[PDB]
Amino acid sequence: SVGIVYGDQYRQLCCSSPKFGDRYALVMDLINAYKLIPELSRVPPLQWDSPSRMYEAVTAFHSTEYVDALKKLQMLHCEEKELTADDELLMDSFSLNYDCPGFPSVFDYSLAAVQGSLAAASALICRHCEVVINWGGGWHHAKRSEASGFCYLNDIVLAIHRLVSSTRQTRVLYVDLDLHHGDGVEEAFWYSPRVVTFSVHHASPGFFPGTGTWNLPIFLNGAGRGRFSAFNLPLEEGINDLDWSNAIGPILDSLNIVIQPSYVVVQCGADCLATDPHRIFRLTNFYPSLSGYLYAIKKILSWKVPTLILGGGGYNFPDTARLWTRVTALTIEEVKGKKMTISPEIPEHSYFSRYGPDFELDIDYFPDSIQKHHRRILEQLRNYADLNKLIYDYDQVYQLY
Ligand SMILES: Cc1ccc(C(=O)NO)cc1NCc1ccccc1
Ligand SMILES: [K+]
Ligand SMILES: [K+]
Ligand SMILES: [Zn+2]
Repeated sequence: SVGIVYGDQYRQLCCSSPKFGDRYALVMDLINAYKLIPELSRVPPLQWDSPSRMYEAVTAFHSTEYVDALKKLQMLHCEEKELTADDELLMDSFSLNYDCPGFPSVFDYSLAAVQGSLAAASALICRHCEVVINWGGGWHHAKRSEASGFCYLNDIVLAIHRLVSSTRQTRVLYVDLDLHHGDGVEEAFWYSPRVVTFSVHHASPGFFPGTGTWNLPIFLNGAGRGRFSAFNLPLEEGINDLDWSNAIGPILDSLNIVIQPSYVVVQCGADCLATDPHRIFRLTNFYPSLSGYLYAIKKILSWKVPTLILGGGGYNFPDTARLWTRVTALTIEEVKGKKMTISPEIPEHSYFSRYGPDFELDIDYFPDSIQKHHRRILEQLRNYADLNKLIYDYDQVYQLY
């Protein structure tokens, strides 16, 4: 079974932010327009039996004072009057400003992604679904007591925490395909060997958030019993589908071989697309040159490990829907063994006119340092296996590269 998180109130809240607008409605309505909904099990977002239960769930990672401050920010933005000087200082102390401003539903919006991804984790734990999709989640930059990068609450960290705590041990592999380094998730599990994190991303001087690269400098990779358990691959601008695919393919396969995870969690932020306004990487959604995203998801799904697939960044809304619709169809095919035939032309539906002027499913695009990174990462995986007394065939993993 393949699940997907949605609901009427969930759709309203996911569409209530100034930054991401109606993106989630475009995504779900294109998936619906291509007749994929009957193939999928709807997973309802989690709701709680009291305010105390909600706080207990969110403060599994975030501090109570931060949660209090985020709730107060919503209240204040639901009244006409501006903040007092003391209220400005309070919000500033949690970085609730600049990139992460207040707006009238900021807390309900943020909490909704948590509700969706916690329900997705439970559906995997109870074996109701083999894979669950939540295009409303993936907010990987939020920290314990700090908003960052328009991420206010880290739904990813909370989902992973539910997975590892459900248990000769439970291990989670987190794979972050976003253009940006997944710093919040990496930091949350910096001391935990049972959650291995792996982010591929652009990094360069001054580019957000600044981490996930050399810090002569060296790569940090975890601490305490979590030493060697945070993996990173920073890539230069301009990379295309094939080179990005060859860059991460052998790493993914070797992480699966050595770690043998009980669950996989993928963040699939779409800001790597060639047509995203960042204009950094040159990936596509093409499906025969094969989309880097579809190559990676197909490989991860070939492992037959229960898998959570989340959204994230993506600032060209119709092209993000074009990508995530193909990811959704691919998941159905690999998991159910049931061919999905997607028309090359956008079907008529409520947002049809947003896909102009062409109305094609394909996005509108004309398509040595990596080897040193591979050597470094393979040594780190060996060190991780040594330290955690894991059994693995060094010859077979070396061949992968
Ligand atoms: C600052 C910033 C931080 C994080 C992200 C992001 O996608 N993180 O995954 C994205 C941005 N900015 C993207 C952007 C910039 C200008 C206009 C619209 C989007
Ligand atoms: K990433
Ligand atoms: K870790
Ligand atoms: Zn991003």
